Amino acid sequence: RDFNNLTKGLCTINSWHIYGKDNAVRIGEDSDVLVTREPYVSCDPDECRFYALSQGTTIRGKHSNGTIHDRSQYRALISWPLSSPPTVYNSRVECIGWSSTSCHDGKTRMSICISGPNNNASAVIWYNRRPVTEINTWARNILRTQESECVCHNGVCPVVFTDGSATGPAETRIYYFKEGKILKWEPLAGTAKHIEECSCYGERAEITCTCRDNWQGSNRPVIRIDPVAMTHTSQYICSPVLTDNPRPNDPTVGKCNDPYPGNNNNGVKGFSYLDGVNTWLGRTISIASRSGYEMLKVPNALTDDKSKPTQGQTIVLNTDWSGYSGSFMDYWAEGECYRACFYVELIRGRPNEDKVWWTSNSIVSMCSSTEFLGQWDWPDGAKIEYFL
Amino acid sequence: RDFNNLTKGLCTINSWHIYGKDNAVRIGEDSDVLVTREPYVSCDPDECRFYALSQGTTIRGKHSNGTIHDRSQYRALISWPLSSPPTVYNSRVECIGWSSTSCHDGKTRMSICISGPNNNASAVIWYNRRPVTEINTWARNILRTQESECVCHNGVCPVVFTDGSATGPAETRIYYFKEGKILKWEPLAGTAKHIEECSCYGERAEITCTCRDNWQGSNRPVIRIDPVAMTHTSQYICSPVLTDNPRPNDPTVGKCNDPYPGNNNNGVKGFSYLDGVNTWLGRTISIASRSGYEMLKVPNALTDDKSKPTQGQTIVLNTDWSGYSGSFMDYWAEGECYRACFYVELIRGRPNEDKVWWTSNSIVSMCSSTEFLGQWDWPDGAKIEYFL
Amino acid sequence: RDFNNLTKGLCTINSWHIYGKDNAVRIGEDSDVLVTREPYVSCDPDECRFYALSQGTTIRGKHSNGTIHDRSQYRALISWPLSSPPTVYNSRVECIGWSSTSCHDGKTRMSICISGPNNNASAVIWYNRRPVTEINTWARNILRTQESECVCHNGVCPVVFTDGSATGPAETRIYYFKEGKILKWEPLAGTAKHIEECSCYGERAEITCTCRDNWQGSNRPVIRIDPVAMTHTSQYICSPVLTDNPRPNDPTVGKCNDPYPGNNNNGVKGFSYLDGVNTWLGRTISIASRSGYEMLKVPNALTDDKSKPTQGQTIVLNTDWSGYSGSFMDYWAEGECYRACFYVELIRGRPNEDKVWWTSNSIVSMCSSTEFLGQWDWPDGAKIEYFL
Amino acid sequence: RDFNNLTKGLCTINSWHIYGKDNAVRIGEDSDVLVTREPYVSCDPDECRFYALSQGTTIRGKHSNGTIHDRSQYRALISWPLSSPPTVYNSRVECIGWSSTSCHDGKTRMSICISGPNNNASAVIWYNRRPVTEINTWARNILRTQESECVCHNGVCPVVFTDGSATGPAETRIYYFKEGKILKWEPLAGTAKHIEECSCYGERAEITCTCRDNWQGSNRPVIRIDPVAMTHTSQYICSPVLTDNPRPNDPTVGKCNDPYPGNNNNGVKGFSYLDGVNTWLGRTISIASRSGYEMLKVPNALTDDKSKPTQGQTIVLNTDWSGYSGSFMDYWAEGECYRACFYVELIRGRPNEDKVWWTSNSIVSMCSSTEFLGQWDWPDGAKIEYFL
Ligand SMILES: *[C@@H]1O[C@H](CO)[C@@H](O[C@@H]2O[C@H](CO)[C@@H](O[C@@H]3O[C@H](CO[C@H]4O[C@H](CO)[C@@H](O)[C@H](O)[C@@H]4O)[C@@H](O)[C@H](O[C@H]4O[C@H](CO)[C@@H](O)[C@H](O)[C@@H]4O[C@H]4O[C@H](CO)[C@@H](O)[C@H](O)[C@@H]4O[C@H]4O[C@H](CO)[C@@H](O)[C@H](O)[C@@H]4O)[C@@H]3O)[C@H](O)[C@H]2NC(C)=O)[C@H](O)[C@H]1NC(C)=O
Ligand SMILES: *[C@@H]1O[C@H](CO)[C@@H](O[C@@H]2O[C@H](CO)[C@@H](O[C@@H]3O[C@H](CO[C@H]4O[C@H](CO)[C@@H](O)[C@H](O)[C@@H]4O)[C@@H](O)[C@H](O[C@H]4O[C@H](CO)[C@@H](O)[C@H](O)[C@@H]4O[C@H]4O[C@H](CO)[C@@H](O)[C@H](O)[C@@H]4O[C@H]4O[C@H](CO)[C@@H](O)[C@H](O)[C@@H]4O)[C@@H]3O)[C@H](O)[C@H]2NC(C)=O)[C@H](O)[C@H]1NC(C)=O
Ligand SMILES: *[C@@H]1O[C@H](CO)[C@@H](O[C@@H]2O[C@H](CO)[C@@H](O[C@@H]3O[C@H](CO[C@H]4O[C@H](CO)[C@@H](O)[C@H](O)[C@@H]4O)[C@@H](O)[C@H](O[C@H]4O[C@H](CO)[C@@H](O)[C@H](O)[C@@H]4O[C@H]4O[C@H](CO)[C@@H](O)[C@H](O)[C@@H]4O[C@H]4O[C@H](CO)[C@@H](O)[C@H](O)[C@@H]4O)[C@@H]3O)[C@H](O)[C@H]2NC(C)=O)[C@H](O)[C@H]1NC(C)=O
Ligand SMILES: *[C@@H]1O[C@H](CO)[C@@H](O[C@@H]2O[C@H](CO)[C@@H](O[C@@H]3O[C@H](CO[C@H]4O[C@H](CO)[C@@H](O)[C@H](O)[C@@H]4O)[C@@H](O)[C@H](O[C@H]4O[C@H](CO)[C@@H](O)[C@H](O)[C@@H]4O[C@H]4O[C@H](CO)[C@@H](O)[C@H](O)[C@@H]4O[C@H]4O[C@H](CO)[C@@H](O)[C@H](O)[C@@H]4O)[C@@H]3O)[C@H](O)[C@H]2NC(C)=O)[C@H](O)[C@H]1NC(C)=O
Ligand SMILES: *[C@@H]1O[C@H](CO)[C@@H](O)[C@H](O)[C@H]1NC(C)=O
Ligand SMILES: *[C@@H]1O[C@H](CO)[C@@H](O)[C@H](O)[C@H]1NC(C)=O
Ligand SMILES: *[C@@H]1O[C@H](CO)[C@@H](O)[C@H](O)[C@H]1NC(C)=O
Ligand SMILES: *[C@@H]1O[C@H](CO)[C@@H](O)[C@H](O)[C@H]1NC(C)=O
Ligand SMILES: *[C@@H]1O[C@H](CO)[C@@H](O)[C@H](O)[C@H]1NC(C)=O
Ligand SMILES: *[C@@H]1O[C@H](CO)[C@@H](O)[C@H](O)[C@H]1NC(C)=O
Ligand SMILES: *[C@@H]1O[C@H](CO)[C@@H](O)[C@H](O)[C@H]1NC(C)=O
Ligand SMILES: *[C@@H]1O[C@H](CO)[C@@H](O)[C@H](O)[C@H]1NC(C)=O
Ligand SMILES: [Ca+2]
Ligand SMILES: [Ca+2]
Ligand SMILES: [Ca+2]
Ligand SMILES: [Ca+2]
Repeated sequence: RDFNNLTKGLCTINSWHIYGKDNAVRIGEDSDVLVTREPYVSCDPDECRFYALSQGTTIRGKHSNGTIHDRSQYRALISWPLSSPPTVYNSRVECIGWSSTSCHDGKTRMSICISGPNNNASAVIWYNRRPVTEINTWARNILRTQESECVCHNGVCPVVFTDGSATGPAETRIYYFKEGKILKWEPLAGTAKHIEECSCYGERAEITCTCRDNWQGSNRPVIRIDPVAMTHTSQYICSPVLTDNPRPNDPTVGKCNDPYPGNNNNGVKGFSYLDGVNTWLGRTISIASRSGYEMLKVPNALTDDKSKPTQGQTIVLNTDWSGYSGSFMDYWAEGECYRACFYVELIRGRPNEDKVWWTSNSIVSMCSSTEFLGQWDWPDGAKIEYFL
Repeated sequence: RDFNNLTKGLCTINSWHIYGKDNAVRIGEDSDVLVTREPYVSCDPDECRFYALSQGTTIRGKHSNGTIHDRSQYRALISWPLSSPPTVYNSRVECIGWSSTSCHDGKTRMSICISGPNNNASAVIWYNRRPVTEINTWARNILRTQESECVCHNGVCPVVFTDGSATGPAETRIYYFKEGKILKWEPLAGTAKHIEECSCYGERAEITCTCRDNWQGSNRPVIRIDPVAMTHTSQYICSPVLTDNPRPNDPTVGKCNDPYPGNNNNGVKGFSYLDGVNTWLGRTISIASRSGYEMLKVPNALTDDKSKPTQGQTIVLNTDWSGYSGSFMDYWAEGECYRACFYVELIRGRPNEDKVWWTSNSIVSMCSSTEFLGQWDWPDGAKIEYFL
Repeated sequence: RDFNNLTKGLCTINSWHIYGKDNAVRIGEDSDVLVTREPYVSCDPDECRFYALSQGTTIRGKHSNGTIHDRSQYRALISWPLSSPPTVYNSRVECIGWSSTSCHDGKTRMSICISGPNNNASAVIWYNRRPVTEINTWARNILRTQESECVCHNGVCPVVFTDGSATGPAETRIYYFKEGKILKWEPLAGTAKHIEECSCYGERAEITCTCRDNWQGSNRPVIRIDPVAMTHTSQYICSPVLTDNPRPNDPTVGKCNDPYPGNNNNGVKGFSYLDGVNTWLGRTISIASRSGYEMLKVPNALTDDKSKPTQGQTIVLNTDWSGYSGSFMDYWAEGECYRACFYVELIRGRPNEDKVWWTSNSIVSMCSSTEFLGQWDWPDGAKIEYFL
Repeated sequence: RDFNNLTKGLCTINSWHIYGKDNAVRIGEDSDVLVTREPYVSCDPDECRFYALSQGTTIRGKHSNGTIHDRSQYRALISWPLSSPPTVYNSRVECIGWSSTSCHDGKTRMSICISGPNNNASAVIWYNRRPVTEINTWARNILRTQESECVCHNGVCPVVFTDGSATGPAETRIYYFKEGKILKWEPLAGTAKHIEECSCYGERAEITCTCRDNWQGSNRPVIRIDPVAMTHTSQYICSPVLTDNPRPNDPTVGKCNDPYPGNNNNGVKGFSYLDGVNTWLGRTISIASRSGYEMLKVPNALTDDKSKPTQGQTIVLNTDWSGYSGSFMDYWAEGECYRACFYVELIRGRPNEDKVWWTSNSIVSMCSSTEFLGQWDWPDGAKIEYFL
């Protein structure tokens, strides 16, 4: 009821615990579950919810055939209660569109959806369930944004957007909203070469986004934002623990201000918590495919170009499929520090499990513990063969 | 919590953005979705909802066979959350009946449903979820009303009703309600020859309804209402951009106070925002069939009998089916002016897609932007062949 | 928030309008609708709801075979929103049992359910969602009650119960509860010979119940209750318009203090509003079967043993099935007088439509209008053949 | 809104009445009902709810094959409204895990779920819908807890946990939480030899848990807790009415401080209300199988090693299956004493009804009456043959 302010620092991440899990495609085999992809989690002052881009069909309906494709008039951003499946009957539509981001500012929620053809797309910014601002395509080639939650600090919420090429120079802007209205915007600055899909968090009045260079880097771009001054910088993560996918095998020395060459024109959405000795990177286990997921503690990963892992945790075993991951935190929990959390998307169907005609996913989420807890692995758990 | 007053004027409509979309018949192929028709949208001070006349069946049930017919004992007015499908489990029944209108007055909602045989029909007016007033048929031939939201101004809400012939002179009355009770009623005055289905909005303490002459005019009737004085007038739209369907091809000169001859005994429910230079008309693209939908900016359309389009926007392409459209606005949004919005009904099944035995629809809604946004088209999206 | 008091008299019933309708068995053919019977309606200060005794199955499930039988461990009293079908997902269970009654007292709701074997049954009285009092069988032969709403007056709510024979003398008691606790109880007094299923209402601090003599009368018993004094009397309705079913054809002269002979050992639950010149009786049209339903205005029906109809209204045509009916009113509506209302149960399945193995129903409800409205008939509307 | 305090004593249990019943597997044959097991009931200050460990599937889906197994990544603790079935659409997830307990403290709810492999498991304690404390396995062999509600007294809520062998010495600890944080913990003391599954209640500021010795006793262990002093003791029940299953036939003399030999390495979760002359024990009727359930009044059962039944009540007949039972009470009901209540789990599927591939259950619950009520039996009621 007054605007939230990033007042705390992160607690110390010594291991991760299960927070939420869906079992969406399992239950989906016999329930009216919606086909989704590009999920994320976001919290209000009184509840946290699971979010995704709907495809406008149930998994078992006939229109599910074809949902490998990313953009269409039948997609929407829906939220549903924590750890329940996206069900036709329990979801709330936030806005109509095929790219999105959302964050609550302490007083109410801002949601952003984008739709259009590839060359004549637009964003409309919803604040308190109503449309307030609308932005049009600047470079006329798939205007897109984060695909996970943004963060606010005393009313100002910055969002990162890219319009242009995913295979060479694009035009990225950082927009600063306050109550749904534009306060200012900046073109990208700093040394990062291409930005796609920022996964962001804040603490001690500073905002950190770990994004994806789709053009040429197996190491990830980092944008750091001042929300009072409204300025930013960008860099790449220095460490040789490369975290994008597909990617080359890990080196001995890394790169802070240039892409690491290896794979070109591809990638995945990912994240990291960067906090000096307390730094944890997440990544796929496969260097070739979106298979498995681990978390790795790599001290000073951002600055030390020779930093190697100190500790780890396996979240999905390499035989199972993962997909996109991103960061969130509940800024309204009691306690002295912010607890780090993340989700991982578990994609099922095409392109890897080609004997079905659909593509859907479930979610697993995790948050930090200061204890050293034992680990388990958290796979989707459906058997594709039941859908035949 | 005190009665709402039309205090503002319209913002400037420079283009339209997606507000809501259902994907109802797509999801309906495998979910418990109700068969509807004659939809509309209406807002409360804290939420906006989607509304329709139910048929009392799921699309995929066996009783769906036969729902081409308009009037029966199994129909009802239902509202459900914005952009969700009308589902057996998520809908709220407002009243029992086969014609309806509804509007919130700032303190609570008035809903009106009509039922009966053709010659012995009646309306009962619900205020705050309870029945308060009841009106009986005056001309004993299908007593009907708006099929979209009415509007109030400091407690008084006028509703337009026609009883009689749809193929020659009928008796139309304007009723003025305050808290569900009748304050006054008037027979139709002015030059309009036949009234059916008013689509209404208000601004600066004046109410505008664009209706359908089913008898003999391809140009539309307009009733303008003073809610303080409780009086009205009627006229036709002057412009040669004819907006009813079926209709003759557009002329060079139009008619302000007489019907334009061409098609007789037929039509569709439609709307317009009439605001001097800021005027936009909506219509089907086909002059013969309810196929496609466009919006056209036609300065001074109401008064200038030679007015031609200045700008446009395509909402449904001509290969797809549309059907009824109507106007709404959220009178309780923050900001200096009222934002114009509309819905379009996308009818599927009989009479055009004769290989199925049912008739249902979905909704698409749009609201104004002052920006010049790019366009996309918004078709229903189901494949009839999956229902065979 | 203080106890409700019957302060008003009835308005003048000049005709009846639709209030609610279910279309339950229609929608039930393809939705998860529960098998019910013995329905009724009851209102709170802020909403009115539909109520019934569940069978513990969906209409289309396999356990529906056998639901002709009245008493079992799988039945429960459920309420759901007005004019929606009893759905597995939208119903609220009030208490577990095979006979019930319920009424709100201004502060909260009292619900009573009975279960057991035929000879060792018991009632438990729930007040504010919790169990408070429990009564055991006195005559050890199906302890039963109203099967519709009771009524309260400044906290005291009387309920009528019969334990014993349905084919000769039973023991009927009137119990007076206040906050779920027993204040007093009385054995039946007056001239009525057998009581089953009271359908009750109140006005001007007096309570009227019209019940069913299952032993030997085609004319109905009437109990009148003083809730301040906590006393009652009973009589039969004087008029020759016999309203039970099965029944003999109507006579010329009737009986005030004795049963009218004709049919023995059978009947149906029914009701009447008894208010001098303003008196309306409801009944089946068939004298042999539960088919059709009409309402008949019969001045002074209670006292004049020669009273004949003055006006009428048909609610279900004789070709369709009806079943039980009962009275309710919304005691918390605005206005000077109480509006009379009623429901009728539309039974489908065994014993009359023997080609299916289940028995279920839907509801139609109606309330008074002072206007003279036109009529329509309101049948269930399912086609049994779709269930084969 | 201030912490609850166990201020009252128990009322006198003279017989038991139905409180809630599910009919879950009956309705499950044609509805989207979840596969559960290990149920229990727990109340808040304004409502009571039904709780269970989900399997992540609908009964009728294909992933139900295999749900005989107890631990996996697809299980979760869900609550749903009283006497409704656990439905995919109506359940709320409390936490992710395969062992659990929960209790409300007057201000909000604490929930505890455990997951992991058998040797590297962990608990995370949720308070007010958020994760607060996390405990790791101490003996590295299935860290488990109560499987029913815990109880609080002025903010402090003790929970009992066992880590280790279920077939010889394990390490049991009593933990005392206040607002989700650990205040203190104790290893087991007293004479009980092995603890599994405590079923607990409190009155007059003292907490009583009746548990299961899985190692070697047909008589049950009892832990009594002081929540102000935070200390406990343990004993076995003295009476020869043995209440575990499988068990030997009842003796003449019993044992207070040693296990009664007979069956080794097996058992079931059960409970008792121990209150001097007012003492009631519940048990399976079969000494060999989980079939039937009765309640038996056995004065001073805890202290008198020769105590025999005085009165009884049959809850499930011996031909039907039962399974786990446990205690609850609504500490926020009006009145002078606490009313005793219990649930019984009715297991259907494998291992006893081997012609299906799944294992699920329904619930029946009962609470005390001071009246002497008649009895009925409350079986699950599904027919397995409909699932073939
Ligand atoms: C009970 O529960 C507890 C809690 O979970 C369990 O304890 C945990 O066990 C985990 C598994 O062993 C363990 O995680 C590992 O931690 C290593 C840290 O160890 C180093 O430091 C510590 C302290 O100094 C020393 O003890 C240790 O000797 C080491 O010095 C990480 O190094 C591990 O990650 C690496 O291995 C895994 C496979 O094990 C890889 O998938 C991962 O990517 C890492 O290795 C690749 O990348 C590095 C960095 O570039 C390369 O050096 C390496 O060669 C690999 O490179 C190839 O592979 C990658 C990916 O395939 C590819 O990109 C690249 O090109 C190459 O092909 C691992 O994270 C936890 O730390 C530990 N937790 C605690 C608190 O103890 C316990 O075991 C459980 N079990 C039981 C039975 O009780
Ligand atoms: C990216 O996004 C942007 C935003 O959408 C796109 O820009 C928009 O593009 C639209 C499509 O071209 C455009 O809409 C048209 O606007 C015309 C206005 O133009 C006139 O004025 C402007 C300014 O003076 C001039 O630039 C221009 O030269 C003109 O002078 C409208 O006239 C258009 O509508 C008419 O055409 C369509 C088909 O294009 C018809 O369906 C429509 O009904 C109109 O034509 C019929 O009716 C008129 C009036 O009676 C007749 O004159 C005409 O002959 C037609 O009559 C027949 O057809 C009807 C219906 O079938 C029938 O009843 C009758 O009997 C006859 O049979 C059209 O609306 C937007 O204005 C423009 N927006 C902006 C801000 O720029 C951009 O293109 C996108 N694309 C890309 C690739 O980036
Ligand atoms: C438009 O809408 C309006 C509003 O609905 C319609 O107007 C209404 O029309 C109704 C149908 O005609 C009408 O209802 C009838 O009212 C009669 C009252 O009439 C008497 O008084 C008035 C005023 O004095 C006079 O005008 C009139 O001439 C009469 O004197 C009732 O008598 C009618 O009920 C009886 O008839 C029906 C069939 O019509 C029976 O089912 C019913 O049970 C009644 O008859 C049986 O019972 C009586 C009493 O014992 C016996 O006398 C009689 O012989 C029958 O007995 C047999 O049948 C029963 C049941 O089967 C059985 O038990 C027994 O043993 C015997 O076998 C009827 O109710 C409304 O009053 C009228 N409303 C108004 C405000 O005008 C209008 O028509 C609509 N239509 C159009 C086309 O516009
Ligand atoms: C209407 O409703 C009312 C209310 O329900 C009904 O009234 C109730 O009826 C119940 C059934 O008869 C009755 O319950 C029984 O109560 C006995 C208490 O009786 C003793 O005390 C009273 C007062 O002094 C005397 O009247 C009476 O004569 C006795 O002295 C219990 O003893 C009964 O339980 C035992 O029997 C059942 C079968 O009936 C067993 O299943 C149960 O486990 C008990 O017996 C076993 O265990 C004991 C203890 O060790 C052994 O002594 C015994 O030999 C059995 O041992 C074998 O079996 C067990 C389990 O199989 C196994 O472990 C062991 O190894 C051995 O193999 C029973 O509980 C209610 O008390 C009564 N209520 C009231 C208020 O009256 C009325 O009937 C209804 N019906 C009608 C038609 O109106
Ligand atoms: C955030 O900071 C502003 C001052 O910068 C203050 O007014 C506001 O109330 C703060 N947030 C909260 C929750 O107090
Ligand atoms: C999906 O669609 C393609 C063509 O659009 C068709 O070949 C394929 O068989 C479809 N899948 C199914 C299961 O029908
Ligand atoms: C509408 O106008 C009346 C006076 O005409 C005023 O009392 C009322 O409060 C106004 N509405 C609002 C929301 O203030
Ligand atoms: C619809 O009903 C008609 C007759 O009422 C019948 O010919 C037709 O086949 C029905 N449709 C279906 C799919 O049964
Ligand atoms: C009902 O009557 C009592 C006095 O008899 C009064 O206290 C109570 O408040 C009355 N009900 C209402 C709603 O005022
Ligand atoms: C209902 O049950 C009876 C025997 O209990 C059986 O004959 C009948 O066929 C059943 N109905 C159906 C449709 O199975
Ligand atoms: C419980 O006891 C404490 C004092 O021991 C008191 O503060 C608290 O308010 C009590 N609970 C209630 C509901 O009053
Ligand atoms: C369950 O799974 C086993 C093997 O995992 C298989 O033999 C069995 O037939 C399955 N049950 C069904 C009904 O498919
Ligand atoms: Ca890349
Ligand atoms: Ca026309
Ligand atoms: Ca009778
Ligand atoms: Ca044992």
